[PDB]
Amino acid sequence: MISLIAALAVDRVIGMENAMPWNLPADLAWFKRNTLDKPVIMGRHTWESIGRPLPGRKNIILSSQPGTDDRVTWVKSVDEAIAACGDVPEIMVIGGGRVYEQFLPKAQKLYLTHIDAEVEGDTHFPDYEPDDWESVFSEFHDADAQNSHSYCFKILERR
Amino acid sequence: MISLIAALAVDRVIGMENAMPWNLPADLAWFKRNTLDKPVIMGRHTWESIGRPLPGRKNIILSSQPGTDDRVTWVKSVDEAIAACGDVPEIMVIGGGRVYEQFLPKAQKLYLTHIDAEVEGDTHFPDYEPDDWESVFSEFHDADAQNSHSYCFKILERR
Ligand SMILES: CN(Cc1cnc2nc(N)nc(N)c2n1)c1ccc(C(=O)N[C@@H](CCC(=O)O)C(=O)O)cc1
Ligand SMILES: CN(Cc1cnc2nc(N)nc(N)c2n1)c1ccc(C(=O)N[C@@H](CCC(=O)O)C(=O)O)cc1
Ligand SMILES: [Ca+2]
Ligand SMILES: [Cl-]
Ligand SMILES: [Cl-]
Repeated sequence: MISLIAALAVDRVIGMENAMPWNLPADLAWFKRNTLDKPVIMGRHTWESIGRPLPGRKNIILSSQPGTDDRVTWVKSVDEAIAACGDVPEIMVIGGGRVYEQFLPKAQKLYLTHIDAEVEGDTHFPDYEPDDWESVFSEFHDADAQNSHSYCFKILERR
Repeated sequence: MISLIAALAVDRVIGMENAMPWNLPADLAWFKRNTLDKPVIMGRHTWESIGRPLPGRKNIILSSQPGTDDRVTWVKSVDEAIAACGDVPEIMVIGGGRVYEQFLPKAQKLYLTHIDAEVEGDTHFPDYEPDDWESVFSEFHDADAQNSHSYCFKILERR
């Protein structure tokens, strides 16, 4: 089962290359709880933004360029990223844009962090008709001393 | 001697009601570099924002209210925060606003991070007289894959 996880600003703006203008350790904890122990698919700008392999996860990099690092699996296509994963029950695709675009039609679940931030951007999360998907979980949180902005956690299941 | 270390958005903004909306790991590695093995003074609201005691430095909390944690030294005056530091060549003030205001006139050195972020803030760094300080180091950097905004590092020494 392929799942997408993403953190979206207002209008569905996503990162392109530079780090997003927010501080949300609570989203990073939600990211780790829901990816640990699973294989992760990412694109190359995602890679470098992390800057190291995620521990306790199988790191798969889908790119046309080439394997700088030995600690991660370098794949050139959709299908080879799929296979690199094995027979697991849940595959996490963690971004960026292009990567989302390519896995979504294949995807069964959406983990989304909806953040109350107005950011300028070219890239947006692919359009998904929330009518072809069921909200299974929704929880809002207010900004605080550690979290820069309000946020919403959401789980959607492809109906 | 005493030194102040601060991050400042445009117009000298140093604090919002919630977490600052930037992600600047560069700034934290500059902060640790410059504060390691020195005593740090802070106010309470900065302590609660860090979450724990900073590693490798002596933690001083400047507060009229009494202590919640055994791992740090709590002080109720500027002169007991000094005395508690001992015989160290340089004492680090770390914020927030009112702490910097009390310590300003005693400070000999400023380690400043200028961030190109336009934010409404709560608290501001005190107004200093720029003709009274000499820049002895400047370094600019653009936003990147890990840092949300451009910034510049400066050290100023009192003329
Ligand atoms: C830039 N990047 C991509 C990233 C960031 N937040 C997202 N948030 C969501 N919800 N979804 C994504 N796909 C997402 N991806 C990062 C950067 C750091 C960490 C990381 O350091 N995560 C630690 C948890 C935090 C910490 O160790 O400092 C983890 O083990 O997963 C993860 C992703
Ligand atoms: C809210 N806070 C106050 C803070 C933040 N940025 C600053 N930036 C500067 N230049 N000056 C300050 N006084 C400043 N103060 C923080 C929060 C986290 C850390 C912190 O975790 N720092 C690690 C470095 C980062 C990593 O190891 O997570 C450390 O050893 O100093 C320090 C200060
Ligand atoms: Ca100079
Ligand atoms: Cl990417
Ligand atoms: Cl404070």
